[PDB]
Amino acid sequence: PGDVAIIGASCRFPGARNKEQYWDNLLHGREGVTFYAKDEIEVDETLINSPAYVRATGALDGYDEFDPAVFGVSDRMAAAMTPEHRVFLEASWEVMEDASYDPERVRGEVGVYASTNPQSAALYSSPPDWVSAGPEVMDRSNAWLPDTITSNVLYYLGLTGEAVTVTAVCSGFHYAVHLACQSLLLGQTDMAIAGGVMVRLPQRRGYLWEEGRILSRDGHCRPFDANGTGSVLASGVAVVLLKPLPQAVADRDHIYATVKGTAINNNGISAMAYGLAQPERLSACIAGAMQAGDVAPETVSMYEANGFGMPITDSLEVHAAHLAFGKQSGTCSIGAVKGNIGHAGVVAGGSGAVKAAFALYHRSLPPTINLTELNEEIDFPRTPFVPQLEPAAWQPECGIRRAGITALGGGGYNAHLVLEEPPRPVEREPENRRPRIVTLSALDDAAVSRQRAALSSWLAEHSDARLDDIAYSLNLGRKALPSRWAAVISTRDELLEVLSGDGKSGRVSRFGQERRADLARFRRTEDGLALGSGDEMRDVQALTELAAAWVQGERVNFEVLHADERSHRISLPNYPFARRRFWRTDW
Amino acid sequence: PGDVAIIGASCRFPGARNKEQYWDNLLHGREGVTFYAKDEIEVDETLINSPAYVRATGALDGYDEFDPAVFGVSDRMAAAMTPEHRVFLEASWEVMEDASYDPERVRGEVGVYASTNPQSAALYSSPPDWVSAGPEVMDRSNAWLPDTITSNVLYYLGLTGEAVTVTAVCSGFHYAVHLACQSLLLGQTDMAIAGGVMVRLPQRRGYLWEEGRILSRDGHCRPFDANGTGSVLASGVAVVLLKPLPQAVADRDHIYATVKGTAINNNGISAMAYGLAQPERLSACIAGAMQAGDVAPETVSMYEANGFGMPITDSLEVHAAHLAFGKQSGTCSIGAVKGNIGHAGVVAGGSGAVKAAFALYHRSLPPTINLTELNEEIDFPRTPFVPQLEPAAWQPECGIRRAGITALGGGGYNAHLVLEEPPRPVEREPENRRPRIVTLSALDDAAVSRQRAALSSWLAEHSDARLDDIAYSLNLGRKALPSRWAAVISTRDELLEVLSGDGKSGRVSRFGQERRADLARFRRTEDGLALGSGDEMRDVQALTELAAAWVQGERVNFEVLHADERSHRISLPNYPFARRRFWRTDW
Ligand SMILES: [K+]
Ligand SMILES: [K+]
Repeated sequence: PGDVAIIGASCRFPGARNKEQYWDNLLHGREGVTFYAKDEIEVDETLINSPAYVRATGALDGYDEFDPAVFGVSDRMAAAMTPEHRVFLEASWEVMEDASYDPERVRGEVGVYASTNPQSAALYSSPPDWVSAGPEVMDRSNAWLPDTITSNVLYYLGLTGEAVTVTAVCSGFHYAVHLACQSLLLGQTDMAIAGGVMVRLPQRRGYLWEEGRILSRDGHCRPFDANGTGSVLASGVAVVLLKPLPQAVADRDHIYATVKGTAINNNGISAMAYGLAQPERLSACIAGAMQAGDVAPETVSMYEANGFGMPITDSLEVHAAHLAFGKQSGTCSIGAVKGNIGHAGVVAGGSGAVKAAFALYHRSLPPTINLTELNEEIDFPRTPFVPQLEPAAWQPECGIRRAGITALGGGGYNAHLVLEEPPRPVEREPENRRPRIVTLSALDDAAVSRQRAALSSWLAEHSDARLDDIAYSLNLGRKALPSRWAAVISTRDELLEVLSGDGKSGRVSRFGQERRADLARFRRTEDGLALGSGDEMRDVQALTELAAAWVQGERVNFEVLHADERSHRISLPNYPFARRRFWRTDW
Repeated sequence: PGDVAIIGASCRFPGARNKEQYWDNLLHGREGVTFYAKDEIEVDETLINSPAYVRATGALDGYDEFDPAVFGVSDRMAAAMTPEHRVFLEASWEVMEDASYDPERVRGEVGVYASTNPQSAALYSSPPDWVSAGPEVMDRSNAWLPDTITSNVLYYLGLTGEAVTVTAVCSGFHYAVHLACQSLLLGQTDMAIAGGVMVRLPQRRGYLWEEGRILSRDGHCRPFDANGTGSVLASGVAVVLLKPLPQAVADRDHIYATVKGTAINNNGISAMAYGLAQPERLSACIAGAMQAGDVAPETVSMYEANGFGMPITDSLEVHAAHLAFGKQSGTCSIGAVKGNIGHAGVVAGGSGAVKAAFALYHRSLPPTINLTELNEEIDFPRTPFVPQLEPAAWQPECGIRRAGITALGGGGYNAHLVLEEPPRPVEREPENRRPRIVTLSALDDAAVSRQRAALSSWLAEHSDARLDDIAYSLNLGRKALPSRWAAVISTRDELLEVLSGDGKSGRVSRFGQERRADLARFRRTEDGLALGSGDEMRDVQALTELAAAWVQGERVNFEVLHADERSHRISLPNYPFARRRFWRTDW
């Protein structure tokens, strides 16, 4: 094998609070940069009136919001945690939900590899003082140190494995995915959480334009444009769940795309100015990634570029990509997502990787925006690359869909990873009509009601989703939380009816109001309560009593319920986090 | 009836390390602003390449230099003290020396009134933490708090009295002089140290030009000029020693000028933009100061203005002064010293007051520089004021020389003080030719040699200085320090010869090496050793043994040595401070 599957994803970007909102924005060519009036910016009093100050930024909505009760975190600790700690932790929870894996029931080793910006931690609060070694000191250290961005995931999700934090400037996301795959291919872990986080402080802030530098003169990012003047600074987060491809296919996971190869290197002594791609070192990086995945440049029909929007930086990157593709490669779609959202720093490579992964999944090519006058110096007809001006269906003459994503940063950091479309979906056996248990749990009743509203809305969106996959994913892919709700249904239409309204019109809901469940009916197993016979697991009354016992707070062995069928994990709505704002008051 | 004499002065400004250098620069119309290359500024990385950044400032040479051993300060404490603490402490030492008063032997109550910029301390180091009450905590507080800028002077100079620190933005010097004079007129103190200190941090730094604001566009300050765009930021220190006029004449002090009146008020609800003078409030301040000293505007022939260099602010200030002078005032010379050095913040009013005092003392009017096109909007021929374009002798038709100095600041702070030339000198009796004792002491032997070189150089410049004044000032105006030197001479030429070379060619020096002084020859007084008879005080051998006893470290009553003659205190060189560099290393 040596291929790594992306079985779950979670991200937040300017103008997008989730991946579905992110993909919909890329499809319609929307811009997520925010423009402010002078009074809306409450910092930079010395610069706000300068003619060179641009009141534009890529804002991250809810950078200060967190739901500590879901993770078991105290309010004091939530304020002590840097925004990058909270945002990445909340995204790791969501990436596990998107893959339908309950961390409490994960039997293998999970690695957490993430990249973070230490400049953000240094601006949020003063660092820990290690003059004493009390427990409150350890709490303050775990809230501030970049080293514990990955450790806190292992602790607060209940996972066991290894945690590694890397700091790689603007290539952070790729370096995390690169290192995560080494862990998987060497067999040290079974699946891996990999990603990056960037929260710029102060958040609501502009920047200062200087002639010839990477920052834009008008606040617009125009990649590959002749009139491009640079990019905008942005914040975001992107996390993916990684798993070896043969194991992901065997376990009937939900696969967005596969990672064929990754490669990293540094410009070293052959250094450039910031944003300038050195042709020899970057091309060696791109070629090494394709060599690692055994993909030929003829087969890559999408190239997601770094693309600041500077004529000189775009020319050096397209030339470096040209050296790696060769002459005989053919034609390839080129684009830069920074035109949509700006430069997201640590996670800038993640926005491009997430764009490429979803492009392979939906077999669609999103456009590159703010492109009106093509850069004549890049001479695109003499290169394999064609700027994606319009959205288009992805139907390559090659026969296979493969994409390459590049991340450039300061300090000479280079990185490139090559993705392939997921395996073709297998032929499914016809769905058996039988009563099934569906479950929803959160911390309080209001959050469960939001889960019911989100699921009924989701059912309208995805009319081709099978009912046996929904129940398998909800029952085996979500953590059992205190406030619980369940129903016993046989069709998709019955599911929509029980979810509607207050949710109490269902068979299980009326059972819980009348009497408590009789536990002598069930057999206790190592994983919880189970039904006494195989014939019992197809009786509506037996399934109804078991679900009510679960709603009452008992632990149920959901594995033995789905042992007879080979269902698939699917992507369902995430937890509806109640987002209170947390910010430190003492420096 | 309430006149206060300026009997000592000390200052440092851009381009001047002492008051003699400052007056000489004003006389020749020199500019003390410094211009830097981009690489010479090691701060403001984000602004250094902006087209609006002006690499100009009024630097204070040696802002980080200090000689803590002379004050009894430890090296640890010298690094803990803010630069404003050290600069003001060193200037207070110099101002007592300039007036020829030894703080150990001052019999009265001395008040120390100063103004400081608390923003500098907040940038130099983190503030003290009061979680405990140990002596090391108190040392850190005394090193950081602005309240102890004045207290440390009382403690380290050996004075007893009262200390008051005020913070009055750009009117700081005037408010200190105002409060000092109230202390004297109410009899709370016998003499007062008054001044201010301004050390801008970071020191070597430019500024950002913004159109229509107070900062200059080219780095030059052009007061009353039609093409003026503002001023430059400057650092400095200015301290004066104040004493009631009748007492200063009775003690034969050296009087630069006298303070006739002072007045303060605030713009209040009648507020303006920064630097803009409200005519009604500022004129009331100017008129109130002249009313306090019982001086009529017809008698004021010099007006030292605030003078930023902006056409609108210069026009409003000249209008306010016109309202206070009336129509029948006559003619008056107007100038603004900010053209020479820039805006010195807390001590900005000090630069003008010191310029006016030396103008009154030397009977000269220094020019206003950078003035090529007069502001037609002010209409100077229709006002009593005439811009002093060239240096000129001060011979007013009024008959008396009086000056008014105005200080404007942010927050609406206004201040104005009126000075008069010193009293006419009395007729001196011819100098008796007799042997006299002259003394020099410092902290180490190398500093004493610098004192001898400084004293011999001074003798060439001031050939009209009487020897009985020189000995009286050296013997009664300097602190007795461990490394000592003395000589017994009768003429100025004998003084020049013994000071020359290694300084060991005198009878006192040859006496100390051969034999020790026999103290039984002398009589003990409450203030030290004295000679047994009046006839002995004219014997060379008796005076030589007494001087040698002092060099060996004994305490000598110098009051009784000069009791028979009425000598005068004169201005002699200051201590040659060995200036080691001190800066904090931990925030
Ligand atoms: K008043
Ligand atoms: K005796």
